[PDB]
Amino acid sequence: SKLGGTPLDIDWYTSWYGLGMKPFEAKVQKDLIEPLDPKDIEIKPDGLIYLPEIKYRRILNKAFGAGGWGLVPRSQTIVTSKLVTREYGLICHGQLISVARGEQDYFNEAGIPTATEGCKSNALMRCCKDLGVGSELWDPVFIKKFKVDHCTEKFVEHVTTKRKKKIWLRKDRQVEYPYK
Amino acid sequence: SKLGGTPLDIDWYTSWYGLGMKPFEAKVQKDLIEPLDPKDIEIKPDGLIYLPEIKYRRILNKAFGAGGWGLVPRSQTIVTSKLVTREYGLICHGQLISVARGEQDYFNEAGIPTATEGCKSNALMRCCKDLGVGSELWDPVFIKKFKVDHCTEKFVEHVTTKRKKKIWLRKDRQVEYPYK
Amino acid sequence: SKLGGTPLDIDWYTSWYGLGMKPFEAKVQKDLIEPLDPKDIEIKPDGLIYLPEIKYRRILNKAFGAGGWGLVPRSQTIVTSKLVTREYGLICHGQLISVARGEQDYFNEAGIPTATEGCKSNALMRCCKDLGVGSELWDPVFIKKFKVDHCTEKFVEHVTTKRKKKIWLRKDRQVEYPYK
Amino acid sequence: SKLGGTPLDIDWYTSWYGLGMKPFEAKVQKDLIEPLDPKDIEIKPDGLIYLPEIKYRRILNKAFGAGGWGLVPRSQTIVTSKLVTREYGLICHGQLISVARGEQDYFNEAGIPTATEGCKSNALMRCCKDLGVGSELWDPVFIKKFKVDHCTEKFVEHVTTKRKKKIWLRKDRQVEYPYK
Amino acid sequence: SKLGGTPLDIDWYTSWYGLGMKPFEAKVQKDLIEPLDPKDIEIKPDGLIYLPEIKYRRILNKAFGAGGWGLVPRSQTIVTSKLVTREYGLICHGQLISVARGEQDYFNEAGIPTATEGCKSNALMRCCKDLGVGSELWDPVFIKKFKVDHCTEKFVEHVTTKRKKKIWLRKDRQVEYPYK
Amino acid sequence: SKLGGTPLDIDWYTSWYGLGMKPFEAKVQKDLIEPLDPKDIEIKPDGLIYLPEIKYRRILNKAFGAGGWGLVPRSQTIVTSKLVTREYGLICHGQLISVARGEQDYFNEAGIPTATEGCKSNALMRCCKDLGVGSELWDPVFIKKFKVDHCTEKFVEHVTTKRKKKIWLRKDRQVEYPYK
Repeated sequence: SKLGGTPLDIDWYTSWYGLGMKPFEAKVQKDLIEPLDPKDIEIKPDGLIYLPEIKYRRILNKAFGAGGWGLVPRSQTIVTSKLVTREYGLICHGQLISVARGEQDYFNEAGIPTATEGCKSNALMRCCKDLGVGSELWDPVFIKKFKVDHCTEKFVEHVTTKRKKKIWLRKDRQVEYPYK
Repeated sequence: SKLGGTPLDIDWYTSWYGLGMKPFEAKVQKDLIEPLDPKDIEIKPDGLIYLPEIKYRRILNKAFGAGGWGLVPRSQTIVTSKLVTREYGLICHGQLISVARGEQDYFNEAGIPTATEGCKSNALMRCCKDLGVGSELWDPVFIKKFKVDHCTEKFVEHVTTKRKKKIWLRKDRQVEYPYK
Repeated sequence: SKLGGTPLDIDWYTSWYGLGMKPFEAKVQKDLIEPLDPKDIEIKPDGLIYLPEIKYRRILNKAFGAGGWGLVPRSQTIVTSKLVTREYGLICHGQLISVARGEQDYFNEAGIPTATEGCKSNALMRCCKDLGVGSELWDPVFIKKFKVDHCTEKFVEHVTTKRKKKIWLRKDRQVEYPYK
Repeated sequence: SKLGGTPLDIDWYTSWYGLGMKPFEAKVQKDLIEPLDPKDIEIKPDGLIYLPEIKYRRILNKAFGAGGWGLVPRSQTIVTSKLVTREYGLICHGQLISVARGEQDYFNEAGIPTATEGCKSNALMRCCKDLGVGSELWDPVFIKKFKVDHCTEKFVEHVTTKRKKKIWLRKDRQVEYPYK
Repeated sequence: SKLGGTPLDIDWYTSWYGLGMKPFEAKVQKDLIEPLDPKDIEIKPDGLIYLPEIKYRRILNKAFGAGGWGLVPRSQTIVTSKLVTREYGLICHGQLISVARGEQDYFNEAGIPTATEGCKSNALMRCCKDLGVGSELWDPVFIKKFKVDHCTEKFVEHVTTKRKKKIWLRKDRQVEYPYK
Repeated sequence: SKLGGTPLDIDWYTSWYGLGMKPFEAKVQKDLIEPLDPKDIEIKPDGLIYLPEIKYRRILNKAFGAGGWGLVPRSQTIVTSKLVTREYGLICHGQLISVARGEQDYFNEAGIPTATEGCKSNALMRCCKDLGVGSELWDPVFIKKFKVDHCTEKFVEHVTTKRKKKIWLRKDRQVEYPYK
């Protein structure tokens, strides 16, 4: 109760069946460790590289196939005063892999469900860390080299309050909202 | 209770049966990842591309067939003061795929049921994200290229209050209500 | 309770049996996706095309047969101060397909039951959206082309208060009540 | 209750099945004791060398394979006023290896879930100590030699409060936040 | 309750299965009694020689193999006002060897979990005393000879309070925190 | 309750299986009665000769082998106000030999677990008395002769309170804490 909020065949809500039971067969493993395409990697303005959730979903569809994987809630959705959090589990081929808790920051009381799926996506991607999907994203050497050959530091002009700020962006990507 | 509102064989309301149990057979998977037709993609005035719900329904009918798929409510309909939200699950071939929560903004107290189906549609489309339906819609590179070869920025005249505003539209699509 | 109103073998009221269990056989699917006849499509004066409920009923009778389909109430009839709403489910071949909520606007306290069947019809048609019945009705490209080759904008004279108004109508259809 | 906080097939939550039952076959053992790459070893500013969690995950994926290993919670997440702690167990090939408790320091009330996965990572790495993953990291002779041939002591200028401080860094690595 | 604190296939928590049932085969016994490397032996400042826990873990991995051994809790973690204690059991090849209680002194209320693994390590090493791992460490003749040919008594200057103190250290090892 | 304290396949906690059932085979018996090395025998300052517990453990490992013997608790740990006591049983080759109660004097409330293993060691050695391990230690003629050819009485100066005391020590062993 440290976080200030209130809830908004196999019982997958609480079951731990198949957790690290047996490894997948060869082509699955080959598709999981497939190197990321550097062209598809995005970077937040604050300077953290990431991968869109649709890329994670496409990788999962290419590896396990549609219907061969899914997400299950594991705990009630706790809505903090400034974020929405929930704990999710990833199931592939009737087998539990990992359970991780996601986050999504919301600034408007109306946009809380818009966050409740954002958090879900975050949970998904973080669970995918167990499978090694986008491992290069968390490699510090990969981050440094990708940050020096594909990302540039540009001094942008914030238009909402007419204040200057220096932010990170891709070489081929322009500046978007809320910035210039 | 953070959101301010009040409720308006297999027990699919709460069951998790088949969630990521087995993948679908080959032609189903081939139809799910079929590339989108660029002619059918629409764009909201605010600058977000999307796909009509009827296209999602047609894709589902082409993939699983009529009667082979459906939506089930998973939680009571919570009606916020400015939107209607509900949590829905997608079931195909007696198998649960995903459960996601939708939104629909309503501006009139009478048009609340008109929202309760809008939210349903939204839930459907968001659940379809697990199957990869319209994955290109969430690809930032696809969004940029489609936004530069098929969408144009036009300075329109709002007629309700006689104020100028610059909005996004398709090249072959005119301006509709509430705008010019 | 956001809406202001008060209630006016298989327990189909609450059961979810057969929801997306198995698809229908070939001729059923062929009849469901049969293209609409453009001659039968009507348009409301406000500019929204639709299909009479009798056409939906005829399509259902041609596809599943008489007695092979029906509607079941799913919730108590809530009567708002300006509309009547109820939630209905569609059952074909002992199988649940979809559950959707309909609307019917009423302007007279006596004509409330006249609305309670209108809403039912609306619910039916909206549920039929899952089967793909009248999918072309929700296709924006179909709406534009049908609105330019079969519908005309005419400046009509309202006779109740002697005021001018410009409304939409079919080329072969005259003006009806409450208009000229 | 000494720590000041409150909770935020095989029942792996409490089961001890397979704990030290049988050893793994030859190639697994060969991959577990594979020497660390000195280029991948990082060092905290305070002077403690460590290995990123993604490296541990990659080693586990190379040894047991994706889906052949996972983590299970063993106790409720206790959130101290300045850190988040939880007890985790490592399961490989349906066999329990070790159960260890992790830590993650948090300085913002919003960033508590950001800690709840950090602690998970820490738990993972500490459990990996049983398998011998990164054993050289805890070898004092390895620490001394790696600290003298690959790490340098540099006098950096803290920019938040304009105070001088001498910290540890890699030869090829620059200074990051919160420092210069 | 003399200590002032409060709790923070085979049921290995309480089972005594295999306790001294049969001896191990020849190569295991040969690896257990393998003489210690004098270069790897460390000495605390107070004058007590010891072996890092990673060395014990490496010896166990070389003898029984990864997954062939593990630790199980045997009693609830009792946290004294100045130390953390817990009782642990060592299991190798599905066989119980010994159960011993460890210690870890903690000086900060936050660093209690940092102690709960220290105690675990201590328990491990003390249990290893049954197998004869590091027997020479407890041999008084070995302690005297190693203390005279490899350890030196040096008069160091404590920097926290500027007080002199004479402490023990290795010939090739410098002085660390909290001392000079 | 005369002592003032409070508790801090085969159920070996209470079972008496194998107690004096059959003798061991020849080489075991030969190794058990092997004469002690006079160089390894130590003497307490008060004038009682003894053998370090590591020597007993080494003898047991040489006789029965690692994993062929162990200790089991037989009663709850009773902690007297000035000592820690517990009753332990020795099991070799799946056979119970003896059950004896040990002691360990403690002078600090924190060092109680440090005593709980000391007592265990004491119990072990006392149980070993049944096997004849270190029988010469309890032989009065052996004690007299070893006390006259290998031990000397020296007048030492206690440094804590600056008081004189005459204590026993080995010829080759110096004076340790708390004495000079």
